[PDB]
Amino acid sequence: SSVDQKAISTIRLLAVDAVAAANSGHPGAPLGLAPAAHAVFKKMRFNPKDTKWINRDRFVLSNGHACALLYSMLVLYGYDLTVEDLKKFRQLGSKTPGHPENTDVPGAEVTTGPLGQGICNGVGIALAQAQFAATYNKPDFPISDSYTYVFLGDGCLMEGVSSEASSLAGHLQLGNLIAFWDDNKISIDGSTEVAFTEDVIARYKSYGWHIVEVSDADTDITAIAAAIDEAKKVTNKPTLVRLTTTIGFGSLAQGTHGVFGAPLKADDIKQLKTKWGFNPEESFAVPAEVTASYNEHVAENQKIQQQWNELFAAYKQKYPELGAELQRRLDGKLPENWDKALPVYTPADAAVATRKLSEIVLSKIIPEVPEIIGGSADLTPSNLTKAKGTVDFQPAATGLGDYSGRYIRYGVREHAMGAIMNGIAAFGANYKNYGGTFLNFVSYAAGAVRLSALSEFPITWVATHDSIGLGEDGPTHQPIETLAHFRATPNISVWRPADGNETSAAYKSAIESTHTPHILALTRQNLPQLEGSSIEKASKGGYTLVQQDKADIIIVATGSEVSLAVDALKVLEGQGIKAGVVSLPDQLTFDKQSEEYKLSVLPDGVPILSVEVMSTFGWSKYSHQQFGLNRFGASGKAPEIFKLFEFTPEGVAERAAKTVAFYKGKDVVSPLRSAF
Amino acid sequence: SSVDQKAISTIRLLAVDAVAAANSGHPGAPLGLAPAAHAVFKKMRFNPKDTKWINRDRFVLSNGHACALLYSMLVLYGYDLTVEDLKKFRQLGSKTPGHPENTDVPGAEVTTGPLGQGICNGVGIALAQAQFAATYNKPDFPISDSYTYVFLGDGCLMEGVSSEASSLAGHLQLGNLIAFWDDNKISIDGSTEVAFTEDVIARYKSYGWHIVEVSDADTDITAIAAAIDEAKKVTNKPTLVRLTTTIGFGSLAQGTHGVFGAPLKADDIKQLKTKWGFNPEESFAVPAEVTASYNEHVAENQKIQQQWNELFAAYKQKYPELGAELQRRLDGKLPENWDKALPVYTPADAAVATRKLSEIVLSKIIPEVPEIIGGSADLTPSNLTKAKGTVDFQPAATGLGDYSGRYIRYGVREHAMGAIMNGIAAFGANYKNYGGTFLNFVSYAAGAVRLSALSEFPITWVATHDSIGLGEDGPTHQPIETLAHFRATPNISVWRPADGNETSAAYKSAIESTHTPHILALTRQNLPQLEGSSIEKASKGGYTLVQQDKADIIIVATGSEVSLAVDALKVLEGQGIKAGVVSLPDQLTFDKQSEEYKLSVLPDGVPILSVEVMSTFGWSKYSHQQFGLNRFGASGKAPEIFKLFEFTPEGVAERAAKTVAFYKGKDVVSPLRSAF
Repeated sequence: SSVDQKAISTIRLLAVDAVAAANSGHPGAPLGLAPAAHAVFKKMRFNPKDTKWINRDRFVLSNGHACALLYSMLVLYGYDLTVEDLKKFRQLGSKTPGHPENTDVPGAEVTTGPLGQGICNGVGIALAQAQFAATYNKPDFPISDSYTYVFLGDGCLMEGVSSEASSLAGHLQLGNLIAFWDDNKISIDGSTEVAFTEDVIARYKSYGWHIVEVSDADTDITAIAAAIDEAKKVTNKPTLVRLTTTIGFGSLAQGTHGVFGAPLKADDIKQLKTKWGFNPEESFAVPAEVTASYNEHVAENQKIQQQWNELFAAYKQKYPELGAELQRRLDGKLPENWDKALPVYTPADAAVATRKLSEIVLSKIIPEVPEIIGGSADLTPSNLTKAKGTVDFQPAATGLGDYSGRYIRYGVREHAMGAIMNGIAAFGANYKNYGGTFLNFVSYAAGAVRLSALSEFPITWVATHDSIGLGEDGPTHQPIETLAHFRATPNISVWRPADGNETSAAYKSAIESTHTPHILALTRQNLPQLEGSSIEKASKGGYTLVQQDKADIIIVATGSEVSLAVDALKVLEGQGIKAGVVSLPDQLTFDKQSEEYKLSVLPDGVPILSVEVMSTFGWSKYSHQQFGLNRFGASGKAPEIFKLFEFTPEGVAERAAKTVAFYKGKDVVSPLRSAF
Repeated sequence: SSVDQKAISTIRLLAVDAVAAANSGHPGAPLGLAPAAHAVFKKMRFNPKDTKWINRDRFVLSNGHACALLYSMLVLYGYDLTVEDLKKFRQLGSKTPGHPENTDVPGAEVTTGPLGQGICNGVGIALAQAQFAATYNKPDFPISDSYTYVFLGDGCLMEGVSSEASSLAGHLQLGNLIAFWDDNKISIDGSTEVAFTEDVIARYKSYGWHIVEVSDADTDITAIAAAIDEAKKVTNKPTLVRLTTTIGFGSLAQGTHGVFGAPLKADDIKQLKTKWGFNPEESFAVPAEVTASYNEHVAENQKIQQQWNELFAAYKQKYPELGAELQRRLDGKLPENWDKALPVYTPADAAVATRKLSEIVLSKIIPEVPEIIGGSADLTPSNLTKAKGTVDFQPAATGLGDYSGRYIRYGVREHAMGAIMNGIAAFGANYKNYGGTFLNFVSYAAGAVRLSALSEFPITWVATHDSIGLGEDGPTHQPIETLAHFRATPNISVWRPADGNETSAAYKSAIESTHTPHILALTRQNLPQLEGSSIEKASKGGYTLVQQDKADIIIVATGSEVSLAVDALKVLEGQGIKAGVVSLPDQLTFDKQSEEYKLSVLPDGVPILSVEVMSTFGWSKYSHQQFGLNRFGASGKAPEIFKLFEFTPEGVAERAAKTVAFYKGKDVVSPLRSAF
């Protein structure tokens, strides 16, 4: 009744006033979605004073431009966000950025705005919840029973990533996912009649979703609440709730593209306030009756969490081992000495492709670290499959797996895999999750990968077939630019291990990570075990593999090119040139080491040549001269392609000799030195 | 009857024998799709001796791994591809690469393999055909009436890019598009029951496609032909033909994932040959009766082209101006002196954002160059809209445009826009087409962008809001890595114009291009017109803006940072430091200039500092020290963000002074010098 209507008006006007203060941002969807936001938050279980309660319901604003709405909800419910923060919407350094960021905004589960991402993140939160519940729940112990609520608009529904994730979520029968479509006939691009005339509901039925339609979502909060109740009864399908709204509801300019993405006029804001019973002379008003009503819901939710804490204590008594495991995960700690399961190799061991070494690592650590789950997309089972002793993550109704399973069959859906991985990480409970594909097609998921970095999520791409070393599939499949792209993105560890020990170091980093996504670039072709490699040294990101105190040159290399550098060293010896070799399996980890450590690897006074069979971009950080591949590849047997491009011991040696000659009579300082 | 069955067996066995010779590749889909390929090619109009006939039907193999099938068709029809080339499938340097490449394979319209791309390319070929026909056809002059036939598999149907393009193609009522789904219950990832249980047909109906189902596509070529006839009657919908096939049909391992992507066993190939009436001891057999039957179809198609040539001659007589325009386009030539329409500016003109300058260029050149069409995705109309005097490309039935229109409303579909642009370019007829979005979300289309480069297509991204200069939308929207990514990709011109004259040079390059895709990185914020800029100098990619014969330092910059460098020069003068300024609007164009020209811009004997407000990757090609932004951005007013990161005249000057001091007493040679 009346306090609910007052709350809705309060939300609407807080959002409009925030946009007005910034003179920037998006008032239309906040106005249109305030009734639904009020109704959904009243059904959600959450604690503003404990944003990490593991059995909270999660909310995701996929239409992230509408974040003045989210911030208004968080303020009204007493999260660590205030009206003073709302006044600083879109202002440098504020807690209310123009699109919501999980690192900066209390109560933002994920970073959204780039369209399509949030709904996929919601799929991942729901996937994680189902896996977590299957792992821990017991009779009389509903440790995990929470829902995932997502708001999304027409823009998200046009982005292909959301189609991928929605097809998969329907297949996975994710009944605790409840998404709400803001059916307002507008996107950033304009009216939907211009480019978006598909039958959305028919499409979602084709994916196996349940549908509820709310024809008057501008006012009918009773029907929105009833739609949630209906969705909760359908336990084997995700639900799409069609919210037919007027964008900018209440504005003089309601129902037009003009209210999508620009501040309202001042006189429009005045008439909004007067017709909803607010003072047109006042901004950022919060009626105390609204606060009281919201506080009551918080207090009830806090009593639910208090009871959950007692359930968890009783669970530890009845299921001591599972309880201790759950506690450890909620504390953010891996199993003690888990890394003793990492395989270790010697130079007497056989050559192995780093793809195969990686799969061996996973097979050893998955049984020991329950919070590891993962999967693959656009990749044959022979290139990655589940660890022996596990099953696929599937609804049991299919007969193909169980929600307790550990390996996700993403289908040919790289981009959704990337965004779903972000949602699994966002769930919490120490999930360390991975996704396998070919390195060249990690690029299909760039939108999500960048968000892994910005969101500080410890996700891992298992990215095989890293180079021309894959051979016959040819230039359509062979990375050139890919490592440069991701190394140039802030906060991405890009491991390119050369051998067995380096591959174990790469996984130690990826699994221990709490704030940095990892990409592991792995080979189709076999590589030798290196003399001088170890987990310890490779864990520094870069290390001296072959030390030469009288070096004429140092060759720095990664991955498959480290063995090439070692072979080139022998050719150079016959030419009277003494070389050292540095292996640089992760540039980010190396960069984070001390200046003195880094200089011990890349000293002053000696020319340094890099060797890596893809783009030379970035390599001047570490080298004076760069031997790389800055053209597309070729379709043939891999050794013949390496020969064609002179990535041979003799070709490296020739360039090393030319490098020595180029610096004769010159003073050479480490590439690590800088003017500023 | 019998020759048709023999042809199908011939196709199947050529494909299997090609895979066998390579001991690599994909026999399953060629076996399953040979009946459909035979039926479709028999309905297609094409000339193996003139692959560029503008009224040919086009074929696209979206499931590009199946290319042994395509190559077999091209060989049998007498394209410039032989059995000897088939024997060299997947061999270094051959005309039969492991995935088809338009640059290397006669009769390959586009480069496919990366899943989802080809169907989107087909949408673009069909879009171009509709626009072309609307522009040129007249009563009794069907200059353009061709169809676009696409084969695609389950993998393509899972990739989100194909959903985007299929939604849009349905909206656009593209009745000359006929796609065929290889419904074989397999993808690269395994059986479709595992991850792909959606109702594909219901989804395609929701997009507005027509459906024809062929339940026995292993044998029923009569029904496949009838499906094509049915599709041609439905002139206002694209058609999806469901081909229910057995992957690997005929193999001992038919209907299993094992035949998807590995060579068959030798004994399996023997039994295939014997049961189809071939000699199991023989490989690469081509029965002369098959050749005769295919030659008859070629001869009929050549008579159709001969009549088309006479129609075109009669068209030139009746419609002299349109006929001459069409001839010019088919000759690959732009209008004479078209570039006189490019806007020119002086330093007395007002400051303008390069986004606005770009839109002004388009508004002036679109009316003068009929082969320019383009559109936008995920971008408000205020940031890009159609040129004044044109209409949107829409089916007239909608009332929202016409097929003669010039501006495509792609919706929020960046990746499909990128792949559709490739298809428009592939159509030919000198189409110079563009697609607008925010630079940060060009990354959503990386799969297609890379293929623009590999395919050598002259497409153009109009990529606004290039940096932290966009301000309040914040780090989710602000590029950091994006230019480095695309500059590191072979064959991409990445223009970052600083002012009006540079923006005109960028368009001169983009429109004149025949083999190189362009990305134009453009500003939200206003920039001054520069003293020293011109179309002539900027057309060199890099040029000396401010020459200083006694320079202590040269500052090289792009885009918004050129004006910053000029302001820093004045600060430095007060510190007793003399600087020159270089503007580097396109690194690729610059790299292609003569060594002497490049050294005149970046000489020996002077320290060089780069300034660009994003990643420093690549910049060591042109500079000794680099001032960039290697962290994510911020949400606030843009000038405050620049100040925060010290991209100010004083901050640049400080780093320039430190650079001068760092090189005191050192011998400095141009960054352009190399040891090899």
